[PDB]
Amino acid sequence: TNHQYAVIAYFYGNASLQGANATINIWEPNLKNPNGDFSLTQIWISAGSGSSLNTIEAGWQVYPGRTGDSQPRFFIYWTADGYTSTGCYDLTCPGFVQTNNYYAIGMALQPSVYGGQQYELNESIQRDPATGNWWLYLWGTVVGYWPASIYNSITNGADTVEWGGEIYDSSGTGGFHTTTQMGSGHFPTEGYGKASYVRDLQCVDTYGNVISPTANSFQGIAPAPNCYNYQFQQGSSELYLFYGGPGCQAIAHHHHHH
Ligand SMILES: *[C@@H]1O[C@H](CO)[C@@H](O[C@@H]2O[C@H](CO)[C@@H](O[C@@H]3O[C@H](CO[C@H]4O[C@H](CO)[C@@H](O)[C@H](O[C@H]5O[C@H](CO)[C@@H](O)[C@H](O)[C@@H]5O)[C@@H]4O)[C@@H](O)[C@H](O[C@H]4O[C@H](CO)[C@@H](O)[C@H](O)[C@@H]4O)[C@@H]3O)[C@H](O)[C@H]2NC(C)=O)[C@H](O)[C@H]1NC(C)=O
Ligand SMILES: *[C@@H]1O[C@H](CO)[C@@H](O)[C@H](O)[C@H]1NC(C)=O
Repeated sequence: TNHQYAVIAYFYGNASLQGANATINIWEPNLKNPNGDFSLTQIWISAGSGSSLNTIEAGWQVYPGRTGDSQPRFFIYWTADGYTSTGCYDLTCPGFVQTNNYYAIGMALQPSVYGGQQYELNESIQRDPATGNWWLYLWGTVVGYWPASIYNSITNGADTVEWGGEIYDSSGTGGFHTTTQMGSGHFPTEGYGKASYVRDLQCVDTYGNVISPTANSFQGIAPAPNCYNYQFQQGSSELYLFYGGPGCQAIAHHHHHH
């Protein structure tokens, strides 16, 4: 509730996926109500549904009320009961174990420039079959793992992987009437350098083989298309998911009855 999305989903059918990748374009989207709003782009690696839902989450987030500033920051999240009483951001609760401190969890990232310099958050996650732990690698460098000890439905692998943007509307319009930007703050039709994207839309099967689904095998979700949208774009070497938008204007208030 009060969350809005522009994401794609890969439903595998059974909880057997042994990992996934996400190369996420980094931006510093503006927030209409920064004291409560957030804007992020991430991967969701999951198994189950309802209270049995288990997540492995990683990406960037502009959340001033949590991080202290408007910079996009590397964040992680997990849940083992579909967000009722388990899971937390970064290392705020026992769950994720950091083994390599080369990268800081929560590190401020360099935002991309509109029509200019493009930056990328390359994150790779893979389950270790000998333990059930899910390891995180940022730009090839190991960070740590989500232990199998905190999970139930995802202990043997994931059934669903999702990528894309999400905003959190603290104004209570449901994400339907807030100029809190998603991605770059521009609609995906703008393309490279102007609209944000997610590439390396890959996941791993039980045999360690990378699955790179085509646009045909992904389910697009964007319940507020006037505010935030998604768009596949075939690049020279791989499929791109463009996503985001400027948000929507407030509901017209032209009454002036005395
Ligand atoms: C896109 O996503 C793919 C995901 O697969 C990325 O490529 C892979 O990245 C990971 C992480 O960097 C690499 O993992 C490492 O693999 C090595 C080698 O593993 C092989 O050899 C082992 C023996 O030396 C063997 O045990 C392994 O076999 C097991 O797993 C296979 C699954 O393929 C299964 O079939 C077998 O039955 C076995 O159970 C395997 O053949 C491994 O040694 C590394 O281990 C270190 O890290 C782990 C934690 O992650 C830790 O537990 C270990 O103790 C150790 O410290 C590690 O797992 C993988 O090799 C890459 N694959 C390829 C083909 O390159 C890719 O990088 C992503 N791209 C982007 C852009 O993000
Ligand atoms: C799980 O999914 C894989 C891939 O579709 C399939 O081959 C396998 O038979 C499924 N069933 C079981 C019991 O794992």
